[PDB]
Amino acid sequence: RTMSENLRRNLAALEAKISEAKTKKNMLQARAKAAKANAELQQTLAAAAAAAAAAA
Amino acid sequence: RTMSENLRRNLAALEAKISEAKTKKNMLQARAKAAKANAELQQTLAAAAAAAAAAA
Repeated sequence: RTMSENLRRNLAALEAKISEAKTKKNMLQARAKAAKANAELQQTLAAAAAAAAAAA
Repeated sequence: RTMSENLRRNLAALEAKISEAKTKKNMLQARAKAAKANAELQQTLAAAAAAAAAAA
């Protein structure tokens, strides 16, 4: 019964760090999607506008 | 939120130089139309009047 207290805390501590990893996963996946869009939009707009305007 | 201030200024600065280019476009197109008419009128009138008058 002293081992089952230890196991019940270890089981709760394991799911607590699995739970933490899952929230971190979503925030990291979001930043990567946002950063991919920021780079494409900024570079595409700046390059296309400047090149077309100068040539014309 | 510091990136969205930067993007909101860059978006306003882009449309400001597109706006400037559009006003310049109209003034340049006008001068080219005027210059084409000035040349044709001056040369046509001077040449036709002098040649016909001298021959007659």
